Amino acid sequence: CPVSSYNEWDPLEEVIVGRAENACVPPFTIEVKANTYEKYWPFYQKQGGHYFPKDHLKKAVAEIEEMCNILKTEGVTVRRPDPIDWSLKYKTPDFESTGLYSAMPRDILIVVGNEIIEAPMAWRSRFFEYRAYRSIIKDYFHRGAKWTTAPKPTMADELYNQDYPIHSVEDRHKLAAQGKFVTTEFEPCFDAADFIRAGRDIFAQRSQVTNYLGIEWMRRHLAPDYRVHIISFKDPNPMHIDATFNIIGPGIVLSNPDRPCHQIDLFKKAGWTIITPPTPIIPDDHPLWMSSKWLSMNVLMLDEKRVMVDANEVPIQKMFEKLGITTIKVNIRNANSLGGGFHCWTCDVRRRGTLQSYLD
Amino acid sequence: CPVSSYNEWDPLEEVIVGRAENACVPPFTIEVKANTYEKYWPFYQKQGGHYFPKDHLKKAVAEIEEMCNILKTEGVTVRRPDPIDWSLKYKTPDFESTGLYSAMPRDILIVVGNEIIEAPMAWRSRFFEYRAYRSIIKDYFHRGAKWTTAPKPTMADELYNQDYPIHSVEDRHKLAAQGKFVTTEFEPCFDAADFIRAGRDIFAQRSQVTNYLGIEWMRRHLAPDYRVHIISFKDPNPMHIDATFNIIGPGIVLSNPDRPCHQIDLFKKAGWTIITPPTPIIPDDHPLWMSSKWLSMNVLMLDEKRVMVDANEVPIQKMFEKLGITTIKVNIRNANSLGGGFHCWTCDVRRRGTLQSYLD
Repeated sequence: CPVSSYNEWDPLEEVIVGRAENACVPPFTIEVKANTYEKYWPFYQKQGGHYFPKDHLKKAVAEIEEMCNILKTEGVTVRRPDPIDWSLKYKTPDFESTGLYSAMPRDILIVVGNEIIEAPMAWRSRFFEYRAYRSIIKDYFHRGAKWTTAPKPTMADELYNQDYPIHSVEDRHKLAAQGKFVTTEFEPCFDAADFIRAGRDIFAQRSQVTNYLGIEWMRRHLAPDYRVHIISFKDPNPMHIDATFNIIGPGIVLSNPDRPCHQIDLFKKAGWTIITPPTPIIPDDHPLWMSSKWLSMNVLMLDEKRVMVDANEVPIQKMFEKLGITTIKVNIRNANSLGGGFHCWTCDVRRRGTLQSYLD
Repeated sequence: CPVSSYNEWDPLEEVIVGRAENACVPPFTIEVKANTYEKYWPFYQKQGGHYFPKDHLKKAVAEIEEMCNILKTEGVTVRRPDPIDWSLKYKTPDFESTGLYSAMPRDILIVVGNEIIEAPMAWRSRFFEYRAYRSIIKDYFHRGAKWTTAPKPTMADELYNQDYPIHSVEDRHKLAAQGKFVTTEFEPCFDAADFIRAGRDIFAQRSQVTNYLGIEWMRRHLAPDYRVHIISFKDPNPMHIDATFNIIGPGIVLSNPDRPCHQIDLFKKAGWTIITPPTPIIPDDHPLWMSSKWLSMNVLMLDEKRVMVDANEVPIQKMFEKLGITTIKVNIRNANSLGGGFHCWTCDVRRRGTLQSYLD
């Protein structure tokens, strides 16, 4: 029973850590643009289809290797996806594209109990990302784990709001206020990272890459044992929930001050402790091609009292320390450029614990 | 400027490919025994001084001729050593012996920049192996290349640990752990194949045929432009590094799973990608008189994306293919019996590129 994980904090025993190797800049299509900050559009326009800067990838490789050494030191078993050249151009009957990477296992795999679920994805450049994780998954399957792949979308034009006001306008907030994004409800689609676990309750966010159809597929697939709840925040470009509402312990959650939750009262009434982290200190000159500066709260809990946090983010380190949480500082400043922190770069396969309810 | 090569992967333009003709079984002396698997001792004991099985040499000749046709097809200029009868018994003031062959140019010649260096060797049966390559080297010399022959050893008894526990014992590992092998530090000796190039950094291994004196001679001879680093692996019978740690691209290396590198962290910290190839599928009944089954990772790179790999080794072919490397499959199953794969059977004379650093 290699696979077994019901939440984000029980004692970690096995984890999959991503890879920065052969990462490619995704072609600049509507869904990519909806996620990209104005500042990087020229980069995407010129670099699409080519590898991310190799000198930059080399630094990320080193940072992640070190992170892996630390995990092993802390007694965690680490598995890595297979090395693949993401520059290969593939073609389905609906579209043609080059790949992205297998850096973020949290984007594609989620473990609920004894079951590993491969998310469908919503980006064309991520259609074949599952290929990097098959060796690992088959091994767990041969050893008893349940294996599920949610319905792979066609990703035909009908899935995208080709006329979304990505070009800056901010009324993204308005459509966003209406649950209206760059992805339509044409077919189910989602990234596993828009879901965050808390035992019997899983919380999901309708985002640029996760639609209501996708969430309903999860809700219907996991019921009656798990309840999937939809929550929202003040955020014009949502893509993943772990840098917005990261649950770090039974009844304790980190809420991004810039992205308040519309349903925060549900948690307050539940007696949950809402902690608002201090702002990131990451320099504005450091390239964050795929995310915001908020990767600092994208922490990974080795257990209730041990957190893997960024070596450079001192303010948030102090915060955990005043709460009695031992900080394991690792530097992943360059790996951050690919779009993720510790929670995104990993997928907890096994945590020592049982299924419980923390919402009462 | 016919000669010019700084690493193992830049676009190949000229290469020397060995010959299987008149190859002779070396006399069974201490240094030969230290390299021979128990399974072949009777062969060496009875065949020493005579030609390797002629019906077997004929198959190797054919395989190598084909390999040469492919190289020419791929636009590589191929040179071959001169045909020599290796059965001639020679006598120096220190010893008497019959020769071996000129099948492995990688064993005796290494190109660093515009300079071709003839290694000294450490086996008595290989004392006069350079004679087969003189016509080629003088031509390059007349055309501007630098030519260097490292100090030829006396190969007197003092160079060999006459009481080495070759007779099986495995504590070879222990002496090996102490950098202690069948060759003493009596005088400089080495095979060029214990060195593998990566621009400004060359890595060497102290092995059964390459001592610290030999490595220091290289380090001192190439400084300050090149840095020669010594690395070690878990290996009781080392002889050459290219089937243990074969560097295939800038920052990418194939590490033999059976022979882990003690200094792997130096490379991990450098952001290098360490790939571990799958096991060879070569039958245990096929005679490998001079090596292990690991000849499968002894690949030759025509360039960063083109590799010449064994036609029979499908698993490793698949591996390169998933990495986006075009596989040029050639069958050299019989040539393998003489002791080498593609990297051993060749010596890259000219690769299109410049001197660079890949270790940062």
